[PDB]
Amino acid sequence: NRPNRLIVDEAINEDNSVVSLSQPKMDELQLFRGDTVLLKGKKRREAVCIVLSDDTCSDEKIRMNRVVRNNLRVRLGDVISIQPCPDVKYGKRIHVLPIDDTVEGITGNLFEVYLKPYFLEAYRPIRKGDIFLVRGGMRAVEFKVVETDPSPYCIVAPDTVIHCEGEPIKREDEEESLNEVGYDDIGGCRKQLAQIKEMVELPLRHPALFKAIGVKPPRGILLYGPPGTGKTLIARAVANETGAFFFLI
Amino acid sequence: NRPNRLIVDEAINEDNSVVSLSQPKMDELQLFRGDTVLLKGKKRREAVCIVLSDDTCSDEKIRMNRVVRNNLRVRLGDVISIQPCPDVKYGKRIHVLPIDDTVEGITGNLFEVYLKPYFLEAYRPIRKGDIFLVRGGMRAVEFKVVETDPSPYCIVAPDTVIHCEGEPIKREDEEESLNEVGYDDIGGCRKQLAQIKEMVELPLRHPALFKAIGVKPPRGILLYGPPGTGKTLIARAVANETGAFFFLINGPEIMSKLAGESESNLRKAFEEAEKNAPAIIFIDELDAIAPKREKTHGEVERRIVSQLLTLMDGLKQRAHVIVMAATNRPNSIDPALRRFGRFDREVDIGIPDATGRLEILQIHTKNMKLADDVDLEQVANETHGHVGADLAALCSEAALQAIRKKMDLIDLEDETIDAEVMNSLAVTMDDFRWALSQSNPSALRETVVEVPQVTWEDIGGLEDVKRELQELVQYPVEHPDKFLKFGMTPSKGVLFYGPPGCGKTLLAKAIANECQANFISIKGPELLTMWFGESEANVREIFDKARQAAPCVLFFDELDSIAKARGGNIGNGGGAADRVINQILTEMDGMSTKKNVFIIGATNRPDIIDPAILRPGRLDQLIYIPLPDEKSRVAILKANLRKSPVAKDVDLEFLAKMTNGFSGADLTEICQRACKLAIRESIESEIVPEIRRDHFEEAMRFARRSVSDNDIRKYEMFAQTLQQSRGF
Ligand SMILES: Nc1ncnc2c1ncn2[C@@H]1O[C@H](COP(=O)(O)OP(=O)(O)OP(O)(O)=S)[C@@H](O)[C@H]1O
Ligand SMILES: Nc1ncnc2c1ncn2[C@@H]1O[C@H](COP(=O)(O)OP(=O)(O)OP(O)(O)=S)[C@@H](O)[C@H]1O
Ligand SMILES: Nc1ncnc2c1ncn2[C@@H]1O[C@H](COP(=O)(O)OP(=O)(O)OP(O)(O)=S)[C@@H](O)[C@H]1O
Ligand SMILES: [Mg+2]
Ligand SMILES: [Mg+2]
Ligand SMILES: [Mg+2]
Repeated sequence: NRPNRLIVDEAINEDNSVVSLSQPKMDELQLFRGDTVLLKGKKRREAVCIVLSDDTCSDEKIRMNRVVRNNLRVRLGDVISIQPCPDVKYGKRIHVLPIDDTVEGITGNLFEVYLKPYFLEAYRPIRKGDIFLVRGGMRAVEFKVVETDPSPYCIVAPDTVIHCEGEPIKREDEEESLNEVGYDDIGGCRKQLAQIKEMVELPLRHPALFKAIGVKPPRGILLYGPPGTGKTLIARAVANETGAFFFLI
Repeated sequence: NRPNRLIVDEAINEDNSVVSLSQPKMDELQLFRGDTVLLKGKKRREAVCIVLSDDTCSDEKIRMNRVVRNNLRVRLGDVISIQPCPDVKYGKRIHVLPIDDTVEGITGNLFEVYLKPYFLEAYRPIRKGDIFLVRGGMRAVEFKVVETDPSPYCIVAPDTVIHCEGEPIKREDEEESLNEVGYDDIGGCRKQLAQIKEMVELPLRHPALFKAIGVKPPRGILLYGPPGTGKTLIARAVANETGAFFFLINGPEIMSKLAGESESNLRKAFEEAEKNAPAIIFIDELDAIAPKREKTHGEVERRIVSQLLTLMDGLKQRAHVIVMAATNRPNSIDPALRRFGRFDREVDIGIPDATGRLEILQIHTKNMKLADDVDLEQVANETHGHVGADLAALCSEAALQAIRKKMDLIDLEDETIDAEVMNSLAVTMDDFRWALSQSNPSALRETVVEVPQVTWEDIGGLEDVKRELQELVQYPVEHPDKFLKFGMTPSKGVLFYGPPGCGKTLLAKAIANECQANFISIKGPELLTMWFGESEANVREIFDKARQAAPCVLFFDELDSIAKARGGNIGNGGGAADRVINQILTEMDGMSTKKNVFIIGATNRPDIIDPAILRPGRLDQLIYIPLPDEKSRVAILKANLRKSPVAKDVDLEFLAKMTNGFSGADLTEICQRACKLAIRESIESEIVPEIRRDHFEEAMRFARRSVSDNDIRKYEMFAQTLQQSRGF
């Protein structure tokens, strides 16, 4: 029913917005390797991305980067709506702005160090109000386009121009700070993260269904291990990657 | 007088209202197999049911389902009035309604999922204002007919119509919520439940009679056992299945209070219990509030313990108050509590066995819908260290695994999911296998007290020792009259000695099985590792646990490891008979003969066994198990090859005559090696399912003898002269 609902989990490509699909998926949606795709999420907001042809991932799962999960306000295990738009779209002027939470203490023309070796030879799309992060200078800055030609009608092309401002925009509470810890910030514990997810995500993401079904939830998870192994990191990541109120003791 | 009063106890048919009677009962009331019967209870209310013809239940007892006990407001052990009405009665319109305590979170037409495969092909009667429960959708709903043709004049028939409402009726306080725990919610503890009933029901159900008769009631029941064994469940069930006011005291909750406020809580608890009729005080986690006063820090804790002792002592028979307590560390309880007048009755809620844990699995999966491949008996067999809590967790994890495969395949993203798809969700045997794969048994370290599964058929040969073991174990417990007639006291002990791998463990387990007696196996390394903590009380606890398990066989396996702690009788020159073995002798001497506990020792080092074991009265039946002879080898091979698809060309007696000094373990190794060669052949051929003559030839090619000729000679020497041993 409605073959357009896609299940979301963490991606494997450690880059900017490049979604990954499964073997039946690119055939069902007749999408090619280097295709420009449009992702539709909750709260009436959109994201435009590039598909990646993967086969040995699972039967039905899309892989979503944490950079663009916040652009769609969708969390792990959530359902996403997708729409292929195989039309080449070039932007003329993108009015782009940083955020004054990650740009403090850095001056000068940050574009020649961040946006130059991040745009060229990539051909990635940009939508209105997209928070994309570029790493460089031994630090990471998330970045915000605020004004451009009508959305999205933009992919990275050499005819797209850039302009320095130096006036970062304040971050509102509608979006989650990407600087916070996520599942991508833990390495070496994937089996343990898998167990934690299996125990935690279903009771929290689907509380009404779980309560109606009348089965015992695991409510006593106890993380243990040698000091400095990421226990606090794992707990805070699970707190952040779910829409659960987190009280720390 | 008045041959119409019927005594009520819990039923055996795990279904809706189907009453069960005894052999004199269907003849006395001239009622047939499939008869419609009308049950009359207290408070002027009625129930209509179907009789079940049973004979091997008891002399006079009716069996009542908990679904219809609440319809009659009658509890366990109560007297019921019955009236056969063998008239076929068909209802036209039954106005039926759910209750808004068990239907929350479920929408849609619940009749097509609940009442459809519950009515048809059953032909069960329905009365006015009957609360019947239907299980389905991984949950249970009790249900209420509120309007229909005159009562009852209704049985389940195809001409009875149904109608959806979606307006559940509120539950009044006149009836008890069936969702609460009852005796049907405990599995694996029937003997303990029987003892608890015998101790509790008479003082509570008949307080005036008990007070007038002037006899001491058991007022100090103390439940104990490993964590998660149902102690709290049992206490709450006994509270619910009797009309007793139930006041609960939580150990941590009491101890979390400020100084001087927890004492007030205990005093108020006892005062309320004394005030409110016959009552039960349940102190859950008693070790939290009452540890040993010698080992405790604060004086507030000591005041708490003293206050509890004072309240226990000030509890009079006139109060009609029964105090139950649960603790998973009974030895950490202050000894003053476990004395007479405070806590004198002790019930051990032990780890469930295979049958008991199968019953627990059924109790926890009755709401769940299982696929046809689900073998709960197999799951019970594959779970060993699990307790009731472990099994409940396993069932919950299997259900959640089933959901995980259905929440993605079917978009259950709806806020309040209906039951029209919940039934489509079924739990497969693969889900249970996955749940069992990821499960940590809590009671793995606990000692096992159960009837072992191995029979005589698993033992080849050894017919003479089988007969001797029968005479030593079965006869005293089966025919005490002969023993008292001839005046001989049965020997309480047997020592098995002989070459290794000849079936000493199997013999003890099999003689346990034939008597249907409990079996406790204590291996030598287990003793040597419990004793390294210098815990002299654990070996005493072993004999204690054997005492409540009577008739039981206490088997000490691998006594050679014990006797090799310091080398043996000489060893380093000092005696290896130390540590546990002296306490074992003391415990053997300190157990009464009239107890049905039988002690069996096994060792393959008769040279270094200390003589004090062999003294008459401790282990004086010296049974020597030799290497199997040619025919016993055939029997052993046949026993070991029962579970394997052996080809017809395999000549078992040829193998028996080609193996001379081999023990039963050696023949088992030969069979295992041949089976492994067959497995290798199958694996290679995949890139036939019958173990063949060639496989056995190849296995025999590398077959090895685990007992030397010198060892055989020395064992034969000890087989003749081991009674001497002691003395020099
Ligand atoms: N598995 C990991 N992956 C990535 N970073 C890690 C990992 N484990 C530790 N770190 C880093 O090391 C820091 C150590 O903090 P934590 O490991 O979260 O503290 P902890 O694990 O609770 O150990 P304690 O508190 O000393 S017992 C983290 O904040 C991370 O920056
Ligand atoms: N014998 C049993 N039959 C059926 N269900 C059981 C049994 N034992 C445990 N359970 C289930 O497992 C749960 C564990 O709770 P309890 O066993 O009552 O706690 P407990 O026995 O007092 O052990 P503690 O409190 O940890 S020392 C129960 O609520 C039942 O759901
Ligand atoms: N008479 C027998 N019939 C069938 N199998 C036997 C027999 N004797 C030994 N076996 C096999 O050998 C294994 C060991 O048997 P046990 O009863 O443990 O003998 P044992 O005298 O205790 O010597 P060990 O130290 O245990 S090998 C059993 O599990 C069987 O597989
Ligand atoms: Mg930490
Ligand atoms: Mg408890
Ligand atoms: Mg053995």
